Amino acid sequence: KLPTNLAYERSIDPSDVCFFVVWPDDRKTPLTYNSRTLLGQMEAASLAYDVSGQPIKSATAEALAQGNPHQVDFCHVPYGASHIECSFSVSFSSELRQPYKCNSSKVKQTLVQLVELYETKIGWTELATRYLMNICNGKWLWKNTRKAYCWNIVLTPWPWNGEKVGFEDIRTNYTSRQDFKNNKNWSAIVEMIKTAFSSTDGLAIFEVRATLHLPTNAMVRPSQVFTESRVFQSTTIDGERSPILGAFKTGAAIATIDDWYPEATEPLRVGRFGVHREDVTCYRHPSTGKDFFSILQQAEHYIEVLSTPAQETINDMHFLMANLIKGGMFQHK
Amino acid sequence: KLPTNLAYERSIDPSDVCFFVVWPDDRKTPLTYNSRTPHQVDFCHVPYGASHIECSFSVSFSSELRQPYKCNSSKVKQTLVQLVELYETKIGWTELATRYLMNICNGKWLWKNTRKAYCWNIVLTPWPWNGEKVGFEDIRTNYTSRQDFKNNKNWSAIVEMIKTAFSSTDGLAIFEVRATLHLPTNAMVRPSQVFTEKSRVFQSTTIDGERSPILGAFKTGAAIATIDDWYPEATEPLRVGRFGVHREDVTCYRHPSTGKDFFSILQQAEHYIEVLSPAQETINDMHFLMANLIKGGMFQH
Amino acid sequence: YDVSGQPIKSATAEALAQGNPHQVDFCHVPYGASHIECSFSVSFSSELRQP
RNA sequence: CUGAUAACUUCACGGCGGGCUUGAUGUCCGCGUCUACCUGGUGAACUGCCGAGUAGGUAG
Repeated sequence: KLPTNLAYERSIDPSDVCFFVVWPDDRKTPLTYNSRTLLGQMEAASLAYDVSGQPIKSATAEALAQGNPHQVDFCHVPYGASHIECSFSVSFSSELRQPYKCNSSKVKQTLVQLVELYETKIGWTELATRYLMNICNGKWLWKNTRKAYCWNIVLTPWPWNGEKVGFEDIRTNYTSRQDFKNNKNWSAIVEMIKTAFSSTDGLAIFEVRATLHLPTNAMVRPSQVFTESRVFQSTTIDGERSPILGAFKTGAAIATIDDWYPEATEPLRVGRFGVHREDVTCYRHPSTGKDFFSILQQAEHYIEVLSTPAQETINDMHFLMANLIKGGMFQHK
Repeated sequence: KLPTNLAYERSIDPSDVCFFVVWPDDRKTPLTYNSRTPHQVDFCHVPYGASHIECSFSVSFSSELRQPYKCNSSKVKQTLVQLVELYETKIGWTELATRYLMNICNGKWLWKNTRKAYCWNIVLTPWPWNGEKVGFEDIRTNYTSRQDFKNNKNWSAIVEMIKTAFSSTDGLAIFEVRATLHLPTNAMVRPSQVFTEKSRVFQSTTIDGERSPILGAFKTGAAIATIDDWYPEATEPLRVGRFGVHREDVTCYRHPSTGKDFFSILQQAEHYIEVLSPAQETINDMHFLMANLIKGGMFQH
Repeated sequence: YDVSGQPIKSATAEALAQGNPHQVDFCHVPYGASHIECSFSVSFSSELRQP
């Protein structure tokens, strides 16, 4: 069990999202930003308190009303621009069929046989819709879909005989899961993700394009660097610096599918221990036995059962097959 | 109380302001200034022969006050969720929504550019909306008190649609705002100023290729938020902060020796569930508590 | 997980849910490029006929 | 009030000859940094005149 060397690699391969400004002349230009210094008040609680006590004659009414300088990076839409566009690419492959490094051919035959049986008994129709209902919905813009007039998505699949698949205004049209199903090209896209999870050289590639309608001089919020001041990540598009929203963050929106944890309310980022980032309580803890390492050690158990209850058996096969699509490092001594 | 990681996100989203110069022949150009010289001093004025001056920004009323952004604890979670949900019933969003809207309506966001003006008019453009452009004409001599607004044809719908934007989860309300200022000939315009930690350097942007001043996006967020007159013996409305800081004089009201700052009311959250399950001061400090959750900020020690 | 089981009870609920900062190199094809062009050289000779 | 008192170590000098470190090599697998911000010119250096003049001059 967990034979001290075992690793997979990822099946989903996104990129980073470069923003563009379109004008009413239809000509495109890259969005930019500048650094701005500002002045705020003295908000922090430790400046005028401590554990049960105000500081000793240092919290004076003249010194809590001083000027505090900060500095931010500030980005917004220029005046007169028509709308905003976004553009990345994502590709799905077949990497979960077989481990990358394995070290033991007795846990290898347990895992390869477990993926052949999953394709047959309870197939790829549940996982393929959930990754695709975050690409064709706009989870990957993350906060720019609040305070918007309208946004659209048009994607260019490969290989494909036909047209581009469009999705018009997503706040009333494409809301439920049944709304996506009535589209003209929905059964042909999910018969292209099921293939790529089932071949041995399976490959489906999508070129995803979006528009955004925001108010006048409205703000755009990309991702930030870590600083081992609100510094933005940026690349160089045609000589101009420009914010990018990152590539490890657009792959975390697509993998926001997990709602099988034992009392669900919203989808989480798929992980080994089930962390949740707003409130720092970690659901799917290793005490309850519902995390990844516990239910992987019943791999021989779940083979024989489906050779079926959608209460604990099928809900654990979805979590176990989704961590193998994420990839990683599954071992200890 | 205050378990070391708590933060809210703001619920009012103003943008920069832009100054355009309209000619008599219905042509609009950007208002450009002059620089004079390390030591650098700027000068801005209305160009001769111009009719008036236009201004346009936008603001949004969203619903990020229902739950926090990071919370760290499920005892400060369901307490602060219940306070905003009980304030919706017993008090209502009426007394806050009217105060935020009037500072948008009566040109308060034009700081010192209304002094020595003949007439100015302000036109809203709400969304989602079935109807007409909303007008407020000759504001100095027609709209001066809470009651002149309440006689308007379109005040029952714009106090509304903000009340729903705080009450309903995933709510939204967006206002486009336009103003026209009839200033005298060769009149001075007063934009915002760059900090320059130690003069009068303007905050500029590029509109149609040539530079133009902005009057800031944090500057126009301060003007809408001046609704605070519940500090004791209040004579003038202040900007909503944690310690009631006044800017012109460098004192501050609301000091923790008084017992009326935010951190000595936020700790008393369980006390106020009992009375709301009282119209003297238990109401008049929840207007300060609600205006801090609409503001945002990290609340942690 | 300590050795084989019985998890080490210092990694509590919120202890697992912090970050883990790292640093990697990153290479990508820039926006608006056409294609990526590779080149090397290889040579064959007779070095096996005698030691 | 000194193991006390006094004290010239000097002249001359060729290290040299010769020299192949070599053969072979896959560092890899996974990754959300984020929340909140006022810089404060009161009225203040005003009005003519010549010249075609966004140049130039000239008044109290």
